[PDB]
Amino acid sequence: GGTGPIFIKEVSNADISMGDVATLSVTVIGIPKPKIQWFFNGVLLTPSADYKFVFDGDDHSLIILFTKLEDEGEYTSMASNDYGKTICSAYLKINSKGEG
Repeated sequence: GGTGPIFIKEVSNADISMGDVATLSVTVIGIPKPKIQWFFNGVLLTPSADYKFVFDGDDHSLIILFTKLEDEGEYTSMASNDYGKTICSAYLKINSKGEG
């Protein structure tokens, strides 16, 4: 009676103006309830002042509080439980201005 995680809503690509808040969202189900983790260009993200991990029911979001140009890239959500793991990926583009 246990099931590996299923993404009901996979992460979507996003375009965000530098300095604004960016949020990436998935909807996930599984038994046991799946743990959700996030990666940026292949590296697992850990707790930080720069982003928040939030959940509501089955919905999970990664919130990037004040986007920098360097936040542009490929983000991967991973759902994990005792019976499996699943990953979905999207690209966050940061529309920046400046010198350099």
